[PDB]
Amino acid sequence: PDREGWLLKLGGRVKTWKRRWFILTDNCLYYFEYTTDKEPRGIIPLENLSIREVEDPRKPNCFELYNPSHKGQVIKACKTEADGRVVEGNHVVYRISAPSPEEKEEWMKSIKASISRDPFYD
Ligand SMILES: O=P(O)(O)O[C@@H]1[C@@H](OP(=O)(O)O)[C@H](OP(=O)(O)O)[C@H](O)[C@H](OP(=O)(O)O)[C@H]1OP(=O)(O)O
Repeated sequence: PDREGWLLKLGGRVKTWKRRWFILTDNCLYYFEYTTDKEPRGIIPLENLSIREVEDPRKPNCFELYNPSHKGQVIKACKTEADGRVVEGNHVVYRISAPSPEEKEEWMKSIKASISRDPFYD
């Protein structure tokens, strides 16, 4: 309460990938820069979002997080700036890459189960 591990994340404004430790708990995805950090770098509520496999030109074992009900809106999420101050995220989509084909399978299964497990999923 359900899965943890390293994954790569593509930046919002522009590109550049970053390695972050992710924690799937309470239908939310928390991420940190280092496993020893005391406070979250960000929080992404999973409710009302979907996940799809994608083919990135360079990074293998990828998938994306997006909002199927509001094309064009920024995904509601929290993140901390360099100075530590909290602000809203600016992602319309989140692209992620896993460490191995098996782990990608594991993460997509866990995320889908988490989302569908919600009483409001329908
Ligand atoms: O542009 P943003 O939408 O603010 O995304 C930002 C990125 O900004 P850019 O893509 O414009 O370079 C950051 O890149 P950098 O470390 O080079 O500043 C980083 O990639 C950060 O990642 P980090 O918060 O894990 O450090 C993202 O924040 P997110 O958490 O929202 O992805």
